[PDB]
Amino acid sequence: TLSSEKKAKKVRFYRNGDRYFKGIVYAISPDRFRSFEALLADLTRTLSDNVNLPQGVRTIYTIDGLKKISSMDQLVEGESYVCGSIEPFKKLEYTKNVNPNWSVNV
Repeated sequence: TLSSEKKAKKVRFYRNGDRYFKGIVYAISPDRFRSFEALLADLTRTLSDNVNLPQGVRTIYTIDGLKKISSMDQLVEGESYVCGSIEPFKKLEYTKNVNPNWSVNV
């Protein structure tokens, strides 16, 4: 630590079309991910594999699939988002049975 996790914005990212992966928590702050393109690049590093988002993360959706994120301030503390690549948004119950404590005790 150089800064507290309690002061960082924690959000959870899922993979479009992937029902079984239950997401990854990212801490976003003035010292962490300072740019949108650094966030997308890291999401590719962590989430993109040979069968999941293989071309790379291109899009971040709200959990309903109805909005594509364009700025970091649209990411809301404790909310969940879905990373997409080439296939359109797939509506799954991504957050089902995922306990919210990842956003509380950090």
